[PDB]
Amino acid sequence: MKPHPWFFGKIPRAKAEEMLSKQRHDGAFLIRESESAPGDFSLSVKFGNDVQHFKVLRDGAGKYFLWVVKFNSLNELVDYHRSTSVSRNQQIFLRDIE
Amino acid sequence: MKPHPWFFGKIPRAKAEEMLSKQRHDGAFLIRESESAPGDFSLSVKFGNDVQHFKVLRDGAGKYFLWVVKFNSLNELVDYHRSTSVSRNQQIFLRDIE
Repeated sequence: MKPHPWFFGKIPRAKAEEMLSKQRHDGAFLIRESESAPGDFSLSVKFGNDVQHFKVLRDGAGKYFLWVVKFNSLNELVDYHRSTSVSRNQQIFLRDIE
Repeated sequence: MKPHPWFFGKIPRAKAEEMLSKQRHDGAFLIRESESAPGDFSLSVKFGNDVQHFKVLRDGAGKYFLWVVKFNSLNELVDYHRSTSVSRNQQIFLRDIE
């Protein structure tokens, strides 16, 4: 086993952008510990001529995530699931009843 | 504007399975109001020779969803995002730094 090459601990975002800006492949990244938000992590990623940052969010149960899809209405949930599976284990897409 | 053909209100799940089992296309579905969980909705969908049911969950903010992806560790979040975009607005996939 080897340590992960992407964990840089507490480093300034500017320092993260400086290093990642030098990487050649889009997607080159690192995880750093936020200086502004105690106990939080942020993901810094090279993409094109920029280095984007994504806060790592946590939920009540303590799980991590960058972004999830939630709906403001049943109508929107339904329409979204006509092209994204309603199931995590199988590919099932909604189609109107006849 | 026309009413949605998929909202059946409070009907027994068995009744939902009976009707959807007769549909010809996988994905034929309906939304019904759960008799067991007051105020909740469930999605019933035909798929193959079965009719599956998915509870419509709600979060603190009141938004709806069937399922979302959360991680038990940063390690898992990172690895998942090597093949699913870290961004909701662009396709950015993680690749190890050099």
